[PDB]
Amino acid sequence: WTIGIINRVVQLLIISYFVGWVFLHEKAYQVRDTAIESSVVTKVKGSGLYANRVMDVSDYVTPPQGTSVFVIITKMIVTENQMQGFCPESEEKYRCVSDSQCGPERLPGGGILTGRCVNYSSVLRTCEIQGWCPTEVDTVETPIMMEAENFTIFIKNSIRFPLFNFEKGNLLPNLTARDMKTCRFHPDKDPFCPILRVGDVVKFAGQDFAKLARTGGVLGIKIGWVCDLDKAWDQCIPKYSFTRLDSVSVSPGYNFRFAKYYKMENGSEYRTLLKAFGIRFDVLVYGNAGKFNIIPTIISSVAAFTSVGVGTVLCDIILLN
Amino acid sequence: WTIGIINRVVQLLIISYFVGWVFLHEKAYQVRDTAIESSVVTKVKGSGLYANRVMDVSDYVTPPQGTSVFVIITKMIVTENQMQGFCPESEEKYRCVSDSQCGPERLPGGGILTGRCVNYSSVLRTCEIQGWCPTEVDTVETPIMMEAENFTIFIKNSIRFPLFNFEKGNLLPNLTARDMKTCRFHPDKDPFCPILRVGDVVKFAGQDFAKLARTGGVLGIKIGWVCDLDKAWDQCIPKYSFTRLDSVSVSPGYNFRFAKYYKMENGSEYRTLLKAFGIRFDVLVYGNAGKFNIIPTIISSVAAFTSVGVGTVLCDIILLN
Amino acid sequence: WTIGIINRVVQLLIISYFVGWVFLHEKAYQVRDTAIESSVVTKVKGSGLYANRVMDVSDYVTPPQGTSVFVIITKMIVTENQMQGFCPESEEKYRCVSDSQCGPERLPGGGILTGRCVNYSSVLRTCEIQGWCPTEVDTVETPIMMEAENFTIFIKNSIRFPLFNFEKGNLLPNLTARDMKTCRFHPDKDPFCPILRVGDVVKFAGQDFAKLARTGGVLGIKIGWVCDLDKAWDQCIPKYSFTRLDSVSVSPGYNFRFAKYYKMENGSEYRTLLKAFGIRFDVLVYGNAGKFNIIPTIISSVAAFTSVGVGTVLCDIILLN
Ligand SMILES: *[C@@H]1O[C@H](CO)[C@@H](O)[C@H](O)[C@H]1NC(C)=O
Ligand SMILES: *[C@@H]1O[C@H](CO)[C@@H](O)[C@H](O)[C@H]1NC(C)=O
Ligand SMILES: *[C@@H]1O[C@H](CO)[C@@H](O)[C@H](O)[C@H]1NC(C)=O
Ligand SMILES: *[C@@H]1O[C@H](CO)[C@@H](O)[C@H](O)[C@H]1NC(C)=O
Ligand SMILES: *[C@@H]1O[C@H](CO)[C@@H](O)[C@H](O)[C@H]1NC(C)=O
Ligand SMILES: *[C@@H]1O[C@H](CO)[C@@H](O)[C@H](O)[C@H]1NC(C)=O
Ligand SMILES: *[C@@H]1O[C@H](CO)[C@@H](O)[C@H](O)[C@H]1NC(C)=O
Ligand SMILES: *[C@@H]1O[C@H](CO)[C@@H](O)[C@H](O)[C@H]1NC(C)=O
Ligand SMILES: *[C@@H]1O[C@H](CO)[C@@H](O)[C@H](O)[C@H]1NC(C)=O
Ligand SMILES: [Mg+2]
Ligand SMILES: [Mg+2]
Ligand SMILES: [Mg+2]
Ligand code: NA
Repeated sequence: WTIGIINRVVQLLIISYFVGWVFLHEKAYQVRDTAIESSVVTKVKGSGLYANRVMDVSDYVTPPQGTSVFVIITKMIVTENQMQGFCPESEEKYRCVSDSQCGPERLPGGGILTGRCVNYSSVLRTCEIQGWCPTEVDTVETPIMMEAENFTIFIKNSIRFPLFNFEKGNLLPNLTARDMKTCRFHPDKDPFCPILRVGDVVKFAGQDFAKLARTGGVLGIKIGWVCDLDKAWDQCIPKYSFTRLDSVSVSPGYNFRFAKYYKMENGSEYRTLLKAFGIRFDVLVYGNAGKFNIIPTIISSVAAFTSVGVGTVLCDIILLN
Repeated sequence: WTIGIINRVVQLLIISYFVGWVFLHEKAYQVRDTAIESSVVTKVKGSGLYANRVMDVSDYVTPPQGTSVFVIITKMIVTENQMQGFCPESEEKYRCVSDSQCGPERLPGGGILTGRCVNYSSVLRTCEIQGWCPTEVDTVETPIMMEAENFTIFIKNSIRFPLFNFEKGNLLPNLTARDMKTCRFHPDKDPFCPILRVGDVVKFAGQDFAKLARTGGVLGIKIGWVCDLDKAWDQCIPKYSFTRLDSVSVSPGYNFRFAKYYKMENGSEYRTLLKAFGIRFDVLVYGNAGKFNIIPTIISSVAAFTSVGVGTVLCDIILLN
Repeated sequence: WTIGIINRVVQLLIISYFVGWVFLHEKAYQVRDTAIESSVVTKVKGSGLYANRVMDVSDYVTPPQGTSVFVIITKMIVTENQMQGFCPESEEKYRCVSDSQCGPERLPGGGILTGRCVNYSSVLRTCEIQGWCPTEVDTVETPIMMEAENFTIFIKNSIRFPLFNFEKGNLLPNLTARDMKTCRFHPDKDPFCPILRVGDVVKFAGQDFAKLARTGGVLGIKIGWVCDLDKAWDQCIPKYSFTRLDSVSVSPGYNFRFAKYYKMENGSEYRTLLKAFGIRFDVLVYGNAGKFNIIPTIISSVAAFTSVGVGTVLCDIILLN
């Protein structure tokens, strides 16, 4: 009967179209390179006021070289002119009543205890320690540098998909509405401008610059290079997204200590101890490109051939019911 | 004959079970994301004694920002109050008998030779050089900071599988036996506590803190995120492993030089030159997640269908022999 | 007819050979790990002359720890003995005629403007600013450190393919023609020596050390670990390639600012502001290993079986035409 091949032809038309669109949708004919090879060069610009001092890029950006992880210091605590010696720790956790509870068995991971119980102040009595004196008082409140909200982060990114040796940069003058020197990234108006406003990044990440600058934090500028290397070079394009990575028992925020080391004409040494709070920026470059390949195209082919060949049989069985 | 289909049915039962368990074992129905996207924030805590000085996190940890690669300095060599000028190098490799073997052709990659053969000491005669004087004597023996064994490394890690957009952190309060503030990672008792004892990491890596602190070294804290994103969020879990990466013609260990730069009231410049030996820690985050996908499930399906269809034929041929 | 099976046997011989060589060529029987896990330790050696000063590794290499991204400073601009205060900016872009165009609305991202229009010099009138005074004059010409061309970069690299747990290092004494201590990487004579001459790297990247040292730049030392883990351990070998990553509206080159902070006996603070130009080196380790697997071998098998089975039918149809 001729209707049998019009039923079979329809079987193949319909079934083969479902299978066809699915495999064509997932790019099953493409080999994929998910090991992007990226280089990130960052540049911060701006000047702020902290206390009655002005902070420039040499003062608040650390490290200075422009790596993929850098910190913009927004608030700090200074303990000036420390010197090696003996003094009573100011932390309440070091409370003592007598030298019998200032032995090495107490607070093993903390500072070096001399073994004497001394009077830090008239209201507290703490174990004495050997180290930089006086000790740090990290329980005071200090201001934050508000001008940092208007600083700009410039991200030059040069990536390469090695499986295909397809290397490209994220400086694209034609994709940007305004000139490179004056543009400013906006997810909608200018999504390819490499210059980001610090406050903007804080908003795209859903964060309040006040609380964030107060407690410090870790934000991620995510650069995604999802590319179809079957298409034009023009089509491999970076997409920027933003997220807070520290999120959240542990106290949120981000801070670290470093000192400025000075030496007296006498030769004695003394430092300024600095506890820094800021916003660490991690440039996270993901990417995966897909190029047509004979092997995945043959495997996907064989897969779709056999699957339709069985679907037509099963559909014949379902119809005859 | 009915036995022919009981032989064929057994063929399909047995053969299909082998193929089935194999493919089900390798998760052949799963697409895999092997391009994890991780952020690492580290925090070191502790205080040590070196010579008659106390070292805190601002003194022995470098860099300070808490990156994925940091160094805990255990032994150092100081050459204090250097100043630009001329002086005889102390390295024996620079031995000379006359100014005729102190020309630019000699030791091309070394320091800047003035061209004079001078008497460093009464027992050695070396080429004179222009640079920081006096020169460094890196052949002496110095102590090591033993308290560093009791320092703790706290690793906060926030990763994301971008192919699935599955982001998670390694701070898991319910997986830890004791509180976050006081726990301490143990591969068996508390394998999810993010706080590591430096000495412990040295042991998990099979290293002696004495020799390691003496020569310096490079250890790896490996965080592995092997996950089945078909299962619950609760099941994606990090696993910590440890290894020594410098291992091993070349002299083992790890050291680097940096200076503390001071300026005299006169305006002249002088530095303290420091050769630092310590333990560099590299946090190496690997991860790959697997999620069910239609394409790999169809390809694996077609693969198992055809393979059993041939195995039953071959087994029929083997039986009739 | 017997010729029908000699035509079919030839069909299978020919068709099966094409398919066979193709699949065998692409290692379709291999699972692939493209998430290499690498550790990089670098060491720079050399001494240069800048002005009438000598720069050693502690002076021009930053950071000092030997990370995968480091900088060799070739030219710098010093602005010595700055101090907080008020002074007229030297940038022409800050030209003013009256204090009415020195308000906060002008150059929002720049320095902190006091609101006064002052005379920087007799030929220029600029807005006054609060900050480090005097201001920087980054339009002068300064020398470059030429000895940096003869510096050597030593790269120790320790990688691991985690899917197979195959870890190896790039220190291979038998693959190098000369001893480790004295060899020098050459793409042809000694392509496994880990010691690179800075000038050499500049040439492999197609760059002129003069212009590059003048403007600074970003070069990549690419380490590739393409390996067949079916073969001997001896066969997994690193291959070094080189490229300039900054390439290229934006001014090329690479520079960053950092200060040396001094304090007077009076207690007042003053710094030396340094704009550094150099060559940043990014060690980029790519790698992917292939090991035989049952699943990819079965899938590729099924793929080739079905494809030949159809090719013989299509070829029969083409012949009978
Ligand atoms: C580490 O701390 C314990 C106390 O918890 C102490 O007994 C031990 O001596 C310390 N280790 C070193 C090397 O000082
Ligand atoms: C950049 O603009 C020019 C025209 O000004 C255009 O020809 C060029 O193709 C653009 N860049 C790309 C990748 O197309
Ligand atoms: C050096 O002088 C200062 C006072 O200027 C003094 O406090 C310090 O103890 C002296 N150093 C020594 C080792 O005496
Ligand atoms: C590099 O060293 C060689 C000696 O090995 C010397 O002749 C040459 O001038 C040096 N290059 C520079 C740029 O100084
Ligand atoms: C953490 O503990 C709470 C109960 O205290 C539990 O409900 C929660 O599910 C735990 N975390 C996870 C991922 O289950
Ligand atoms: C500055 O003074 C010191 C002694 O305090 C002296 O050694 C040095 O040479 C002087 N600098 C100059 C340029 O004379
Ligand atoms: C940012 O700059 C604008 C001028 O462009 C200014 O009005 C605004 O106050 C600045 N923001 C902060 C937080 O100072
Ligand atoms: C290094 O050289 C020795 C012989 O001196 C040789 O036996 C060894 O196999 C070489 N290394 C490798 C990976 O073969
Ligand atoms: C400290 O002394 C210097 C001169 O040596 C002077 O210029 C400076 O203004 C003084 N500091 C203060 C707060 O007066
Ligand atoms: Mg404290
Ligand atoms: Mg020496
Ligand atoms: Mg300027
Ligand atoms: Na298949």
